[PDB]
Amino acid sequence: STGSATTTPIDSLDDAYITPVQIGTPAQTLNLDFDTGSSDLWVFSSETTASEVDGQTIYTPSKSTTAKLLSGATWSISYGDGSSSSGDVYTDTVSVGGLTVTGQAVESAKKVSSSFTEDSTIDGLLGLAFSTLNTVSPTQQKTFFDNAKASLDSPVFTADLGYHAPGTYNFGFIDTTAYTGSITYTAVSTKQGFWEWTSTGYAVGSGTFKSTSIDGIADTGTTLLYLPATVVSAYWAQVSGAKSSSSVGGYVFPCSATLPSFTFGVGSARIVIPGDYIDFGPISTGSSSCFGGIQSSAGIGINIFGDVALKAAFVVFNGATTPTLGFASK
Repeated sequence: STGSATTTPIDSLDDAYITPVQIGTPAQTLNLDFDTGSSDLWVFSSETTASEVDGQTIYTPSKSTTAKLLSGATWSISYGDGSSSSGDVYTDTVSVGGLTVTGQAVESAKKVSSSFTEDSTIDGLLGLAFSTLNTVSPTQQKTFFDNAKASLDSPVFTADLGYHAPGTYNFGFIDTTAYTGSITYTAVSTKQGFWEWTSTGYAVGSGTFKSTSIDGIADTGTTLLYLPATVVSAYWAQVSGAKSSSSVGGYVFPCSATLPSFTFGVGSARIVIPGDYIDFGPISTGSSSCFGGIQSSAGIGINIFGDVALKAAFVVFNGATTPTLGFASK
């Protein structure tokens, strides 16, 4: 089997991407944030504290003839941005782009933090990291991908995120029309539960490539590109007037600037992030200070190849017995 679904930016900045997901019988369609940096499929629901729901579409398990309470199971997650959610668990039928999993753990939120409430466009998350990170207790649950894997034509999914445009998540096949040139595959460590890999270096604009190993994670659920302070300083030094602002929370730059591109290495291959992808717009409405899309990972504890990086590539998440990651230009 295979599945193919369109993923759509939630706003004009590509702050996140939502993908429609069918849950239950009859189907209830919710727009979920597919997150290769976590491993829980959780939704706003009829059980979510009413004051914490503000415009989201909710899952109502009592209206699904295939829903079953997973008795005694609870979940609780905290994300790198400080947001969180928790609740109880149902199993139900879940379909993405025509690919159906029966008995999927659907984690129903009783509580969500303010950032979730305030984002009316995201109805929940669909985790695509390794199932070892799943938070359900006392019986850990599998991701949608892990449940689907054996039925897939090939044990893979691909992320093809758009810049200020829709893109695609495919399951079970590699669309050879969706990228240019060849796909370069690189080793993955699953030791921390992430799609963790090592970039071979970087370049800023038309500058020379610096060969240096940068360990980090491919994370579709993180907006920006978080890299070591040395790398990030080298980038922003090429933008007149750019500076790190502790009050704003990262590098800002004059909105009048033209940003240079940023290249990252994948083995001997190179992925080029155009300068425009690194512009996250005014820090507040009407400001002439703009927020940068490349930020320091110092104090995160890990480097993150988030959407800024991934949307410059066609990305293969290869879930074979020994997982790997592939990157192609597009």
